[PDB]
Amino acid sequence: ATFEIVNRCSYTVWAAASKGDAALDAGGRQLNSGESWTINVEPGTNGGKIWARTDCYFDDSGSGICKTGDCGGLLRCKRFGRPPTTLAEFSLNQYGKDYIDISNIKGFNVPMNFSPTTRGCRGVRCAADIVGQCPAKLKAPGGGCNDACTVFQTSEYCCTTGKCGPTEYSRFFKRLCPDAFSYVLDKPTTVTCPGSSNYRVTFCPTA
Repeated sequence: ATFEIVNRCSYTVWAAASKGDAALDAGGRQLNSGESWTINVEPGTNGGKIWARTDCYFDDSGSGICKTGDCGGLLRCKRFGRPPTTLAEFSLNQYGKDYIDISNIKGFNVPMNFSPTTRGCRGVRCAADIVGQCPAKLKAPGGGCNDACTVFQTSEYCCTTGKCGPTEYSRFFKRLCPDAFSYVLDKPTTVTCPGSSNYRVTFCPTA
């Protein structure tokens, strides 16, 4: 499957793509404002994610740091990134269909749109100014808006036992972005797409 990753933000981002225990394609790349990077994701990838990283430095070997979304200091991510990270999430070719969503369960850093480029389903978007409106207690000094699990580490926010409800913090994310997951047991906003669809992830879609 092809994923065209497009940075419409006015600032550089370092895109990242991983399924948690391995990179997808090269795993990451710099995207200046306006640039597009198309990756190939293997059919059947389950639990893949794409995100943006901000305020990064990398040396000639590809090792460094990012203020949001850092994946063990690598340009080419092999693992998931450090919150806060807006997440484009996907599982492909699961019994004939693909499944996509956007999630704020690990916080928000950069607005995004995640849409098919082929026929048969809708896209999803979380493009409100979550960082600007973030509750004071969730603001990440390094940048972005943390989720409550990251900040407070309680069973209620982290849904540790598989039982939890919405919270004042989850409702903030859900108010700003109804079409993204706001906590683990949120009413699902996952879209079913034809199996083997192709996609575009756009950072800062309204920019």
